Amino acid sequence: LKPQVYHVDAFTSQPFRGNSAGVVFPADNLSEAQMQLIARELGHSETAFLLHSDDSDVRIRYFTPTVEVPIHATVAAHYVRAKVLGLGNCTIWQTSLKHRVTIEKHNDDYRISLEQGTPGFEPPLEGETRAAIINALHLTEDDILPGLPIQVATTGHSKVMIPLKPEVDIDALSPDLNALTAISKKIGCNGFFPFQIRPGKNETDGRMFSPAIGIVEDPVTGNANGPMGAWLVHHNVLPHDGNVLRVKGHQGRALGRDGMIEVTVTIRDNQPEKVTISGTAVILFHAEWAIEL
Amino acid sequence: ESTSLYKKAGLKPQVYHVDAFTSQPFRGNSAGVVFPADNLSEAQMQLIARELGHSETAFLLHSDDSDVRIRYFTPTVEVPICGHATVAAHYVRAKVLGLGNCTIWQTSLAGKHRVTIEKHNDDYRISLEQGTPGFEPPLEGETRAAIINALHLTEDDILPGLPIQVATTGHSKVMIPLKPEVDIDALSPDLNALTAISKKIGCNGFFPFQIRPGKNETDGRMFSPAIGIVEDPVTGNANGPMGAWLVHHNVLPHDGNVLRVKGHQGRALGRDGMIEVTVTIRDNQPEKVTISGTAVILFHAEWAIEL
Repeated sequence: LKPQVYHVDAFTSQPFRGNSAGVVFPADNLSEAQMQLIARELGHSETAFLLHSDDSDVRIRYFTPTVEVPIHATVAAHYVRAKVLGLGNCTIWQTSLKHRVTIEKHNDDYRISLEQGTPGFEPPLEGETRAAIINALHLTEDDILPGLPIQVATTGHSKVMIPLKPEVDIDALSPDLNALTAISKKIGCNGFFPFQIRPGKNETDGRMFSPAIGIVEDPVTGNANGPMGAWLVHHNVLPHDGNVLRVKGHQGRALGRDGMIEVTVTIRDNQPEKVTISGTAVILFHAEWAIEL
Repeated sequence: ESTSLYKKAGLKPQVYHVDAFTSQPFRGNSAGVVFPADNLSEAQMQLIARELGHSETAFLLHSDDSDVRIRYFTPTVEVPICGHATVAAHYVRAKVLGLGNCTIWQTSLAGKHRVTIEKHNDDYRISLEQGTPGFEPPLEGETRAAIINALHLTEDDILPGLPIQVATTGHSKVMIPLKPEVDIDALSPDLNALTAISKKIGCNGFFPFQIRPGKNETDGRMFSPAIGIVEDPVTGNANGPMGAWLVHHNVLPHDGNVLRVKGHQGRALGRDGMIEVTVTIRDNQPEKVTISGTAVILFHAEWAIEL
């Protein structure tokens, strides 16, 4: 009933791993300035504030330490909400600046599934742009998965797909961040997602670099892994039954912030129609605010 | 007569989120405090400090040769001791243990420090003794001009008859005395030029400040881009030396025994804070520097995970 603050690691079961987020609940009597102040104070890359909706179950506003942003803190918010309310195996609808969410409960723990936006792809990056991206990661053409493009994919917040051979030491990558930033201005995408596929498995390991927006590396990124799953279907990279492809995306190992996202792609005529991402989380602690508001 | 540590603080570690050098939430200088922290391993402390994301988190331990032992960690490494985190730490402990007015001893990697606790109307003020005051020779010539140019000021903005000068009580800072007419909040330094100057002079922090007319009070800003911190909200390590420097240059009036200065810092950052600097004086030179501050606990809780 009183404002509480939750410190949550999203897309993991292990404390101190995953992608940390704040959740403040309930946030009904906070102004935009108060929410911005709290987000700055907690210092997570994102803090979620959960409120009452008159046409849904929940409205959520997300703030970085400096500015409001859109719909990992989503998984955190709904995990917290499920735990506090004692939610069951149900469907929830989110309004925020109408998004379908599913909650599953196994063993007194929760998994949260978010349906993403329409999959889409931009024309492949070829020639000098391709070579510029490869050189910025300090790789060569021989490091790239043969016959496949470097290419922006999206389910609502676009990312550059960079398909690497399994032989590549993805954890040793240390990109030229200024060069990535210069490329971002030419291609209209701020996030770069090198990833590789585990041999014989519908599983991947990736890293998401986004220096153009001040985030050098994001530990676990739903908006990268979702489009990667769509992309794998679109370029027929992983075997599937033509109906559903499930990929377990791993991210964050080099940061000591290992996380996991399950990506489920619905398939029609061998093209990705819909993408859902799912993950769990762990609450490290929660408290009532000891101060007024 | 026991503090009854585990009765009052509990048997399980709690995290406290504290703003130091202020009584206003969301202002001052934030620090994590973990209390009690006994039996947490070093690896766990480093992970918790990374997780909380403050500039420092302090871990309060039982001590065999003092009232309390404190370990300090940034997000990446253990450090010997930290001013604002020391204030946060002792504020938490005083309030949780229900302490009155006392003088106690703490132990850390930096040795044995005396700490004074004052209680007035259920609130607390913490006082810490800093290291030996010293000064390096004033910066003149190219160096003075380049510091001034890097703040986008001119010679006309510097307080007449006073040097730009490195002062220290343990962690040195460049004192840059400004006229009261200077709009300190609008300063936007050329950060690359400051870093280059830091390399040349062997000092990683710059402290432009001004004196409020007719008062023993100052407003300052601490820029330290050479060590990756562009601006620190409230810095005991700048304000303490400032106090000593004011005595050494006989800038403010005093009774020949003590100078008390209320230092203000962090307004431009939206993180206003206040440090009271007490300088003991002998023959018009600074002998001893003490800083004092309060704090506010935003929230606290036991961990939901097993540690």
